Amino acid sequence: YEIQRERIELGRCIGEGQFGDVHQGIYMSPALAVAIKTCKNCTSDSVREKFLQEALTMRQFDHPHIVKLIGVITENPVWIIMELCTLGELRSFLQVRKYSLDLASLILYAYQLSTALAYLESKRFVHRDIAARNVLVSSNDCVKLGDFGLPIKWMAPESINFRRFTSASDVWMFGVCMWEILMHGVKPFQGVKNNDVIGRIENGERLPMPPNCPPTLYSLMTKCWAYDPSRRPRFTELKAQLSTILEEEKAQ
Ligand SMILES: Cc1ccc(-n2nc(C(C)(C)C)cc2NC(=O)Nc2ccc(-c3cccnc3)cc2)cc1
Repeated sequence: YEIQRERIELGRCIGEGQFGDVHQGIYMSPALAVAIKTCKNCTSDSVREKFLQEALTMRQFDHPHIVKLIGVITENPVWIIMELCTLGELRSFLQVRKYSLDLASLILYAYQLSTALAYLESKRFVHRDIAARNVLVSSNDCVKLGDFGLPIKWMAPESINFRRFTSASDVWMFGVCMWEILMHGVKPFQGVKNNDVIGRIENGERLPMPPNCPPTLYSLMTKCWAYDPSRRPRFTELKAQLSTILEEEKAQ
């Protein structure tokens, strides 16, 4: 896990994080383009602990659609080395590339995320924050699930009401994330108060069917939004049905 500083060449700043700047760079073991998370106040054991907790958590996972931890440099200045997702945040990608993106690409992103989530569920790991803002774009045909973070408008009723986060609450959030992708990065319940969401969910109200979303895909989203968590499908079901929906779109 520990990387020698020499094997890392530091490039341009690609944005800011909670503890410091995020830079892009290259790592040689062949030759990989990487993301480098820095930490300004990591001389403080307290700040170093919180900063390096990200590496501790990410180490256990290995999936093609989950952001990969390359390693860590624990000597000061402490850095976290991540796999680089060059096309950045999914929300901006979808907004910018809206008229360059076909339905088949949007379903591909939803499918790839369901495979990432089926893997997390296979490990008995609950993400707790599934939203398009936590997805990065590696390439035009490739998205990765991460965690860069209350998101009431994405949350299952039991998470709102009782702070209950389970595999079933993850499925609810995934349905909202799927709606965001097909809405090209448009946020759910726009111009609606976080207190007005709770009331609408209880009454039976759900996010409307996105324009040009196949009705089969929308039927899948509504299954994720079953009020009763025990009636929600699991990610193995979602992965299989998204695969079928993807082939129906690829075979026009
Ligand atoms: C406390 C804590 C916080 C986050 C995580 N955490 N957990 C995950 C899952 C495996 C559950 C999806 C991913 C991350 N971190 C992350 O996604 N980090 C990350 C940050 C930046 C980039 C990045 C930024 C810009 C360009 N390329 C990559 C990639 C991954 C674990 C613990």
